[PDB]
Amino acid sequence: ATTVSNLFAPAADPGAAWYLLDTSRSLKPLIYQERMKPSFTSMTKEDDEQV
Amino acid sequence: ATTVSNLFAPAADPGAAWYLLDTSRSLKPLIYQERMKPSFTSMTKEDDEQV
Repeated sequence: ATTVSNLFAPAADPGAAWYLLDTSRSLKPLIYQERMKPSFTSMTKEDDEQV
Repeated sequence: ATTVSNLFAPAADPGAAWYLLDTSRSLKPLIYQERMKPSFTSMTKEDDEQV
């Protein structure tokens, strides 16, 4: 950092290394639980609401 | 009745008649619940609480 009125921050990163500069790690991927059941609480058993 | 000593209540029973003291009465056996399915409301909305 130098001068006054600090500017936005670019970044220089290598890509050759198989272990990249950052990493997003997850236990599970996307998972969905659409409750399209007649006994679901909010679709017929609490309201007319599908979730 | 004892003026001073009141330690406990040792109980004596004949337990030999047609009936016994403190007879137990049951309507139906014990039931057990596992609200673990994704369709359960709380385990999808109550910070993923299953009971």
